Amino acid sequence: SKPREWVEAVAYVGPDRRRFNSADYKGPRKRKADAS
Ligand SMILES: Nc1nc2c(ncn2[C@@H]2O[C@@H]3COP(=O)(O)O[C@H]4[C@@H](O)[C@H](n5cnc6c(=O)[nH]c(N)nc65)O[C@@H]4COP(=O)(O)O[C@H]3[C@H]2O)c(=O)[nH]1
Ligand SMILES: Nc1nc2c(ncn2[C@@H]2O[C@@H]3COP(=O)(O)O[C@H]4[C@@H](O)[C@H](n5cnc6c(=O)[nH]c(N)nc65)O[C@@H]4COP(=O)(O)O[C@H]3[C@H]2O)c(=O)[nH]1
Repeated sequence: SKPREWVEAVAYVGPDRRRFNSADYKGPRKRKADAS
């Protein structure tokens, strides 16, 4: 009805669309969390 998993951004408001993670990803990266 109302669980955790909540991200609040100015243009996006709602739960995180991320649930998959490929360390063998072949293509352009654009996620802030991909920074060391
Ligand atoms: N198709 C696709 N594009 C990807 C993916 N990962 C990153 N991107 C792209 O990278 C951009 C990073 O925007 P940001 O302002 O640095 O930072 C992001 C981020 O901080 C936040 N944000 C919005 N939606 C999400 C979300 O579902 N998850 C997370 N973790 N942050 C989000 O709002 C900012 C603006 O997001 P956008 O305008 O959507 O812009 C996103 C999006 O176009 C992915 O897996 N698939
Ligand atoms: N490290 C990294 N991996 C990336 C990036 N863009 C795509 N991927 C990978 O490619 C898959 C396909 O993304 P999609 O078809 O754009 O579809 C994405 C996208 O539409 C959405 N999404 C997630 N986070 C964001 C975000 O921050 N912004 C936007 N606009 N969409 C997001 O969630 C969907 C999840 O797709 P999946 O097939 O489960 O998993 C994602 C993810 O494993 C990226 O910038 N960095």
